[PDB]
Amino acid sequence: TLNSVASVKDLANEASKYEIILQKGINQVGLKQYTQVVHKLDDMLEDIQSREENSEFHGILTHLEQLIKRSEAQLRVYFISILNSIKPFDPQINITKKMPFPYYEDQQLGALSWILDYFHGNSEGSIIQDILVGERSKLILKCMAFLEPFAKGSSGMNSYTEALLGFIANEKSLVDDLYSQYTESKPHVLSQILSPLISAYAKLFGANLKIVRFGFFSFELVESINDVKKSLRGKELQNYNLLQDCTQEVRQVTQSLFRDAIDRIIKKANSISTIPSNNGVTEATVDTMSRLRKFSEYKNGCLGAMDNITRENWLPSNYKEKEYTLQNWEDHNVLLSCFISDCIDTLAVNLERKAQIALMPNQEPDVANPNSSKNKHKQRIGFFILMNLTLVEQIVEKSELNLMLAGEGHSRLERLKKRYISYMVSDWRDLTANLMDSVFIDSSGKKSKDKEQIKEKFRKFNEGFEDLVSKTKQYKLSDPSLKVTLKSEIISLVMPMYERFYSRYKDSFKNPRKHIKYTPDELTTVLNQLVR
Repeated sequence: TLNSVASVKDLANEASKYEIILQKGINQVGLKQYTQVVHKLDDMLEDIQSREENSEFHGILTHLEQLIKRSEAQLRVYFISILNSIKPFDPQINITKKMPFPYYEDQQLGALSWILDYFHGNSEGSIIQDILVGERSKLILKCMAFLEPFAKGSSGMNSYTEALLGFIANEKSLVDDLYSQYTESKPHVLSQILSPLISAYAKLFGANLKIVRFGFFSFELVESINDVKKSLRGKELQNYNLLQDCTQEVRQVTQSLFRDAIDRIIKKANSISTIPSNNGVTEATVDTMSRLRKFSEYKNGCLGAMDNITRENWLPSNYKEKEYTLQNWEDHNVLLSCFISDCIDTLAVNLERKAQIALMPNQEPDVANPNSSKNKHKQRIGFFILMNLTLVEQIVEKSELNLMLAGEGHSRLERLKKRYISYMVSDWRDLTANLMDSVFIDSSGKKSKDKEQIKEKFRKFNEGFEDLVSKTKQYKLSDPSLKVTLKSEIISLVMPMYERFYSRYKDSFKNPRKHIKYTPDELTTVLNQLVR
């Protein structure tokens, strides 16, 4: 009753009665009642120590001290037992079955909290906290152990991540459930439990990031680290430095993924020094589109990758403007479209460069220039590039690429095609220019009556016309829209001029039919047969 004035004999008797109660065990006594009895002993011990130094006094002091020690050890056993009521399990099952992870019942949470408070109340806060942390991190590590082995969208890194997100979320609920709302050590406790899990994640993450020797997997890894980082937002964490390192590293890889595609095209387009005799689709083109085709299957990744990765991050050091068809540069859609368009531009120009070197080994290539007089093979080179761009457009039209190029992209591709359509029409422009010049040079005084000089003008045109008709037959386009355009442009250039030329000089002869090989209608027939 009143410890300060009670005899050691009476206090001893009281302590003996408390030991009998405690001897029954926590469940029989009731947890709160049990800690209450230990408090009585603790307070009794304190009250009598604040008494003669004899064996009687020393005896009760030791008895109280040891009985308290044994009882508290039982509290720890009980604490650890409740924590281990949840056994390790394979998370993949819960995920597949769409069931929540196991969680302590409310009454168990109550008991856990009561014991934490008991020990925080008795200068053993760090001790019981280390036990809590130790038991939880061991359990979770065993669960994640089931996914560790197995770690598009087929990788085991996905599940491992999803599992980790559930554990991070559930440990947060646990700590919030176990302590008072503003308890200072909450973030620390959660950190100590989650950090080991993080280290384990970051290591496995580095493994895949190293196993990079196909490559688009990086997009799924970026998604992984992002999900983990956002789940850890607003949370104290000693390992956060690891995630950051992982982030900055995976970003180097995804960014290089784009720069690499460009360099890959430049290398492939220049690998084979010669051009196909039929001037058809090359493996560089086949490869380049398959690659872009795969890029388009990861719309989300590519777009996300567009954050802080300018156009100069994937283009060659001193790229040349004239070699591109580029005429908000912030959002990911415009940026990604530019990349695809830049890739197709690179393919076309590099195939052109190689073609020029192949047909004119000694000349410096002058690409993207339909008016190059130095380029004596524009018709063939134009055809060659268009045959490849034909496959390029087909693969765009049948994939996500079509939607990604929406607007700007398609217009750039049209600009690309017109350049090479222009290459094919260029030789015809020379023909008509030559004819026009011959007329001008001969029309400054009176109207010519020089029959010989006039026939010569028709003769030279006939030779130029026939030579071009012959060569044009060597290039057969497959795409109907390209053929229609080529047909329109050649006829539009040649016929109006020839009709005027023929009309201007036909009456220089008594019977034109005898000195002029083609009437406009005859010329028209030749051209129509050529264009068909």
